[PDB]
Amino acid sequence: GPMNNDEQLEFLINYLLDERSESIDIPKTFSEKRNLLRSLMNMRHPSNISEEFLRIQDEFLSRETANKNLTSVEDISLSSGKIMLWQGDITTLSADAIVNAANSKLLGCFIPMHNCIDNIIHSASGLQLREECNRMIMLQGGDEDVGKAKITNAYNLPSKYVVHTVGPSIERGMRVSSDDVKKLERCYNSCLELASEYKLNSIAFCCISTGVFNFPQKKAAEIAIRTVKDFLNSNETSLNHIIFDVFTDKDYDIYKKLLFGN
Ligand SMILES: Nc1ncnc2c1ncn2[C@@H]1O[C@H](COP(=O)(O)OP(=O)(O)OC[C@H]2O[C@H](NC(=O)C[C@H](N)C(=O)O)[C@H](O)[C@@H]2O)[C@@H](O)[C@H]1O
Ligand SMILES: [Zn+2]
Ligand SMILES: [Zn+2]
Ligand SMILES: [Zn+2]
Repeated sequence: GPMNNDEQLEFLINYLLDERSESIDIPKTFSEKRNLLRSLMNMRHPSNISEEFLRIQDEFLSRETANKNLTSVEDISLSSGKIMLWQGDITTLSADAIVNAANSKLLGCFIPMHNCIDNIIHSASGLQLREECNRMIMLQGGDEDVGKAKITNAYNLPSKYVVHTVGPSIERGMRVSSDDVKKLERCYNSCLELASEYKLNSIAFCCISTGVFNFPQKKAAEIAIRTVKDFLNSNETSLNHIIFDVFTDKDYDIYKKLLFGN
């Protein structure tokens, strides 16, 4: 009969355990049981899975998505021209496309429960995301360079597409080279160019390179804003709304000062 919420969750865990030959007792709460699935999903290198698993995975995750506090693009009220500014979780936002800050293998994040945007996006979207990116890397025959863009379905997310870009990474101790500036520009240009070719009306960016890859937050923002404006000045595009989705208070405050002059 109709497997309810707990019965679906408890199925999926057992599946991934039995494919790695073990079993640990199922924790008490819903919350701890939920993190075990995340953990098992994050850790699973790409390969075939049963259509039964996908179907049920999709029912479970779509439901979770539908029960969050979703935000529509037309409901963001802070805007300057086609640019909007918004603080919130990119997995709650109904844009045509969201941008993922990814790595050169484009497989997402293998640490259980890490809070990088790559893990967060793959954990809400589903295993199909890793599988689709893996088919694209295999056909390309080679890792993805910094500053390009690739597009995929968004699966159980509330958006339609995900755009994957790999930003530059700043070694601990070193200052930012003119070459690193140019590469982070190219991330923004590639993502705009791709969404333009797909004729999308809205895209949401995260603050690429500013977490694990350790780019200074203020300098990143000056670049992101100048690049987006030069692109909108210089091209025709179907884009009406380009959303800087910021996650930390400090990035909110940085972006707010530079866009809305105090
Ligand atoms: N929900 C959210 N919505 C909006 N913005 C958010 C959200 N959450 C965070 N964010 C924000 O997204 C921005 C992007 O930060 P970020 O660290 O995700 O990305 P970054 O571009 O600076 O770095 C990307 C790299 O690290 C990952 N890799 C790992 O984590 C692997 C590891 N080093 C290993 O040893 O195994 C990933 O595969 C790639 O390799 C930040 O401003 C957060 O506040
Ligand atoms: Zn509109
Ligand atoms: Zn991570
Ligand atoms: Zn193209």
